[PDB]
Amino acid sequence: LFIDDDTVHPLLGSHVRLTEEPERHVWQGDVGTSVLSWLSDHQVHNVAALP
Amino acid sequence: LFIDDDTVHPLLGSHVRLTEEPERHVWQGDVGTSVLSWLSDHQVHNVAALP
Repeated sequence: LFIDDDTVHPLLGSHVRLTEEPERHVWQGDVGTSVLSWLSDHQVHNVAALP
Repeated sequence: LFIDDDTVHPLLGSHVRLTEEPERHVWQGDVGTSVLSWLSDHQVHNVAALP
């Protein structure tokens, strides 16, 4: 019997400013039921689909 | 009298997998003395510059 653990920027991911050309912004995050377990509440045709 | 209250690689600052053609790894961060107060020691001609 023991409890173990496993900024506040959203699920977008690490925002980066791209200055190579006319500027771009990239986040490159990861989503899914692994971290966003509540997404299971939208399983389309019994398959978890992002609303 | 009270407490002041003040994982990512420090120098890199952030990572992103910009997986276009060609595949590029990109990092964006800050190394100023505001964060790296320790880094202020390395100064040439009394001007702080990282080695």
